Amino acid sequence: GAMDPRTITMHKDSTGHVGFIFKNGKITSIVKDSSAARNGLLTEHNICEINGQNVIGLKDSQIADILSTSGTVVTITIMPAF
Ligand SMILES: [Cl-]
Repeated sequence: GAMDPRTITMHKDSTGHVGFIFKNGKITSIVKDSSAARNGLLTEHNICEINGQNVIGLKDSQIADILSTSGTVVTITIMPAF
């Protein structure tokens, strides 16, 4: 149902970005026309896995560094959170 996970595969743009903001593991904004926008990354969902790597229990700075250092393809598993 509503709590099935979603896998969102994005491609960094020419500036190195997939197009989102997050805080405390939770997506908070999507950049217009970005890969995040076009592949359905959602706010009010938490980041669980990036490129197959479990990121549950990691700090935002750790998530950030995984995102920045990734190759162009960035795949995120997201779940609703409360
Ligand atoms: Cl449901």
